Amino acid sequence: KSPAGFAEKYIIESIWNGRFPPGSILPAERELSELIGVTRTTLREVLQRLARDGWLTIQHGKPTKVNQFMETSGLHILDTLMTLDAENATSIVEDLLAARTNISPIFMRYAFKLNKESAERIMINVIESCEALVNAPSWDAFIAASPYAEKIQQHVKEDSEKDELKRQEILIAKTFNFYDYMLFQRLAFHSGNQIYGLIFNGLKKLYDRVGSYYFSNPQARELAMEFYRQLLAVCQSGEREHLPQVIRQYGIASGHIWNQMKMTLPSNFTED
Amino acid sequence: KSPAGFAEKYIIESIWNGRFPPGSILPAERELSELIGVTRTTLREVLQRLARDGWLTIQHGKPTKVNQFMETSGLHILDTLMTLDAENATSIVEDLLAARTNISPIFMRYAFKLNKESAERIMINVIESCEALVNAPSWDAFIAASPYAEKIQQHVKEDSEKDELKRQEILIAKTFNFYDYMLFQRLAFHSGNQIYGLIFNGLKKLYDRVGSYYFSNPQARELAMEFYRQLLAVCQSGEREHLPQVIRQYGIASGHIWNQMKMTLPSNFTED
DNA sequence: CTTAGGCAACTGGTCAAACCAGAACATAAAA
DNA sequence: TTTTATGTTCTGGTTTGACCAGTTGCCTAAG
Repeated sequence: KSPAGFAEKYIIESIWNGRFPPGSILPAERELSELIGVTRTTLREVLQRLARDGWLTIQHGKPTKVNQFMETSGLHILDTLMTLDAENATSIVEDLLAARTNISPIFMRYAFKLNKESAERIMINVIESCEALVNAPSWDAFIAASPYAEKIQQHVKEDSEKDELKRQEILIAKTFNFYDYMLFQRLAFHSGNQIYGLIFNGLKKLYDRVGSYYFSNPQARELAMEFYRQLLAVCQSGEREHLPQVIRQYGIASGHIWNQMKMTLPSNFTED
Repeated sequence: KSPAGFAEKYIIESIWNGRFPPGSILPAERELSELIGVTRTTLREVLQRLARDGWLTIQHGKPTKVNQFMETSGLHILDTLMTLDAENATSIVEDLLAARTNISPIFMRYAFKLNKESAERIMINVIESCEALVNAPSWDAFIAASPYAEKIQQHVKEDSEKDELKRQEILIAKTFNFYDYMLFQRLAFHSGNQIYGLIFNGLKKLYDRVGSYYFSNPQARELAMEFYRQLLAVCQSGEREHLPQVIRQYGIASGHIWNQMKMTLPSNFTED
């Protein structure tokens, strides 16, 4: 393990399980330095990071106070909570799915009127790039499929000669998730209101973690593409009356798919 | 000024104006230590903070790369953005008001269904605590008016002495804004969906920044209170039928109030 | 020639021991 | 009694310079 990383995981977990409870005071830096096993400097960088995340309140002369997170932290903790409160990973995702289903008719609305075929262009881009499905397993010769530092996978949970067919399935899940997130976020910025885009930016780690498993099911990918083409039809037609109906039918359908995939969660699902 | 602070504002401002442009590479840590005037360690703490905010991408061996913010950062940058290009601080606020007017019918509906009782009680708490108006201006001998650390103003102003009654005006603005934020955020958490609460937690600095001036107007404060009571009437009544009417009449009304008050902006407005 | 070693010259990360500065509280002297 | 100093010692902030560790690429030595 690495010093700073272990320090951060130690402090965060100690706050979660109740060793550094919210509302108390984090012990002096000099003491955590010998309590954890890291030098003071490194521990201070960790502390600055965590405080910037909203776990702590720091100001010199006064003792470091352990914040009441969920009241100080932002949309980012939802990912961390998944690996801290795995028992309730069930609920978190369905919040993520609910929120997106609730606010999507809001920003897509405006997006379809203000920047109509910036919307249509990125949507078409997504749909046609989502032909990783009607192709043989290495489609990474199209696209100008160079900028994919986001989809990278070192699978080495292995024993046999199937690390090259499992890996490509996970790669497919990851790519479809890549384009899904691209769709929702880029459409969320073209609403003329930044906040809807910043929301997706905040939830991105959770979004990708959920998508990389949800899109390991072809049954979901085909509904996703159908959803995309329906949205495209809406934006092109220009009548937005049908938009909410589209979004909540997709919501309930993908909802049932998730209810099926909820039972058998990978056990690399809730981790860092 | 203090080292870490000047290093951070220097870096963020340099990224903003184009000296460390998005897409470029941040100079080596050893080079900025001598370009800025801070020791390397401190500069590293600053870098860790900024990277956690999403301004940079760090990994050792490779050069620190300056992220394309607005694609990496979250809801927090809107506040900094207010103080980086004040010229369009005009637009930013109108986003903060728009989003809130859009998503308020979303969570307030669910909050009025799941936790009707906690909703109305925290609302009642807010409304009755908002009797700082019908009282002589230093009213924090009520409430158990002790937990008041957000609630601080030694701005020092002055030429001499009517400078205990504008303080009290700004303090009235600050406390009313405090309760406004309490209402929206706490109602956003009692919806059963954490994300709506995390959104407000993320925007808290911008919300406080705008509110501390918007609520220096008594006419804005009582429209706010009548709004609170209308919402209370909705939650108590149990039919959510034009909760949305209530919310957007308040939206447009507060809209016009904001539209006259934008003209004369205090100009400690866009600063940290 | 080409190619597979391995050597530097980058980069960020960790480490050490002092010291600087704000905040607090006990306590002494003044009110 | 209460209250204004006042200073020791709590806390976090900054300094220094040295070393440790991945990354990349140049440049040998082997194919």
